[PDB]
Amino acid sequence: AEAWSPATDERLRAAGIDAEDARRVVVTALEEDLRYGADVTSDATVPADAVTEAVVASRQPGVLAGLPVALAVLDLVTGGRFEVAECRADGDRLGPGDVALRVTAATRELLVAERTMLNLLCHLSGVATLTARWNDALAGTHCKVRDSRKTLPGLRLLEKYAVRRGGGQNHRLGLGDAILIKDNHIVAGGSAGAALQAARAHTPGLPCEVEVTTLAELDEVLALGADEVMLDNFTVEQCVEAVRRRDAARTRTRLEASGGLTLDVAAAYARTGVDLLAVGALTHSAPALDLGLDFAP
Amino acid sequence: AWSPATDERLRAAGIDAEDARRVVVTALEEDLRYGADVTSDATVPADAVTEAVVASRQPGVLAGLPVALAVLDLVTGGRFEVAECRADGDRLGPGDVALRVTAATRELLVAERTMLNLLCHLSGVATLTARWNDALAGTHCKVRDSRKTLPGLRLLEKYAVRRGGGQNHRLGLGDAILIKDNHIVAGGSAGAALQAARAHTPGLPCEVEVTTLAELDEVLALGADEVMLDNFTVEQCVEAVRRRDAARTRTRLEASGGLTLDVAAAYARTGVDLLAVGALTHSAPALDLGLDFA
Ligand SMILES: O=C(O)c1cccnc1
Ligand SMILES: O=C(O)c1cccnc1
Ligand SMILES: [Cl-]
Ligand SMILES: [Cl-]
Ligand SMILES: [Cl-]
Ligand SMILES: [Cl-]
Ligand SMILES: [Cl-]
Repeated sequence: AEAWSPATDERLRAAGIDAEDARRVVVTALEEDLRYGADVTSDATVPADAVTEAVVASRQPGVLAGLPVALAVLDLVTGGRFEVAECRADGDRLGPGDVALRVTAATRELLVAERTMLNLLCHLSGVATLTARWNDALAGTHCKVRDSRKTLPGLRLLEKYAVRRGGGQNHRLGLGDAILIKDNHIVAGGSAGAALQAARAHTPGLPCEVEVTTLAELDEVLALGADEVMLDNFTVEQCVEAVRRRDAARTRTRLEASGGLTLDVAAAYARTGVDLLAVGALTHSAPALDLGLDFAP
Repeated sequence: AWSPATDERLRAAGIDAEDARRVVVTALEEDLRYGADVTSDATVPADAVTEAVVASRQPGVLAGLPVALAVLDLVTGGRFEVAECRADGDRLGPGDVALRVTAATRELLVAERTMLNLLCHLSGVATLTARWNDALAGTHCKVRDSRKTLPGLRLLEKYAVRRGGGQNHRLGLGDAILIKDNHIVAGGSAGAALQAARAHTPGLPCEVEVTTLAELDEVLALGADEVMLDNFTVEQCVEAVRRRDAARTRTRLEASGGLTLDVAAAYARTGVDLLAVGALTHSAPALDLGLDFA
């Protein structure tokens, strides 16, 4: 059914969801489910007549994300013919049994939207839930957790959204909106400093970060007064040493740790005094949150 | 569009090329909508050319290699050359080289994150399916996936389930009948729903999903073609298998409902025929693979 109402767009923008990218994910998702034909089960067992109330509820505890996008799915499928009794907001915690949403619509259109709505909800909520677990291992300290570009193909802007709902911070969104000098770059550049100066000269407008793999390279970029340094696969002892040299430099470089991080060692790392943790697992190994859709009897 | 040799390698693997194009193109647009690769354009010579290796830091099953190459084909307009490759479904160990390519250095640095996000997710899915298959070894029980896939990735994820030694369930709402709890709520009774579905399209096999041992007996009485056990315990599966063997029918039993790997080997020894596991596709940890230069 084409595209959705302007009301849905205002709801998506109000949430900080890129509405154009959300349309592309939603329409793609429904095509995967409907390209083999109409819902053969529902059309045989459910009158084209019925309307039900339906409850989206969690079977386990975590953080909710994706509710405006799931309602966009339903808006598209029902052509706006639905009504909402109750909803939670993305960011809210849910225990088992809690109701994220209660809606009423045509029973057949609910059966068509269900799996698409829940796949989004369960994945985005899984990302927000894991992000919150990391952010909680960082209480007591001033450390913050960040995502990366290790997102799933097609879902980057929505996974970034879900990390924010979990209390995390986004890193850059693509290759052209920020400079991040990695190892392949420092190879061809000759040193880390040459690469840092090359990027600053070539694109002085952009934010800039350099990823280092040794304390020596860390010394180069500190001398050049790098705004931000990423410590690739440092042990907790090495981070303490990195933080000492940073504190003794003329420039206050923000330090981010990346590579070799797990939820347990997270508090040990945060304790060294690094400012940021960059965790790929937030968006590429986030277990889904178990949410389900039930019809009112 | 990519070279037609790439279309052929995809068809030879069992991958839908149209859908793989949409995934690859969409994934590239995500990384490139903000501008060219500023970092590489500042630090990497435009004429540079390099050999790169994809290798796994972890053991698992490889899947997605024909798609990763399609990404490289697109980004390079065909100007690359493969020296070595494993096949999807091969077991990798720490250090194993899945692929060795030569291409323009800047084109490898643009492609690599899209290539690896595909490779690591699909191999993650294939690796987890293989673990389920190991826990089911010594049984006639097989593992199946579901429609709990990540949006846009269904066909590629179903492919990686097959590469990991598992079976595909139906692909969408229209290719098979599956009578769920909400069809029963919206429709009185589980046996009534089964009979309605049989009436409507007699040649289509009806799988019906039950939540109690009572419901099980009622559809077993109607000679149910195939039955899905929703959230039965291991001990209720054993009872269900007994009631099925006692009933006169050759009804196939499939268990599903929160199945986790640590109880997988137990569930396989109740005598059910299939386990439908959503975790294969919605909770598969990514397999750690990297792209390293010469
Ligand atoms: O954008 C990236 O490449 C990135 C961000 C955080 C950590 N590692 C990589
Ligand atoms: O295709 C489905 O809807 C399905 C298949 C198995 C288990 N759960 C859902
Ligand atoms: Cl925000
Ligand atoms: Cl469903
Ligand atoms: Cl700077
Ligand atoms: Cl196959
Ligand atoms: Cl990268």
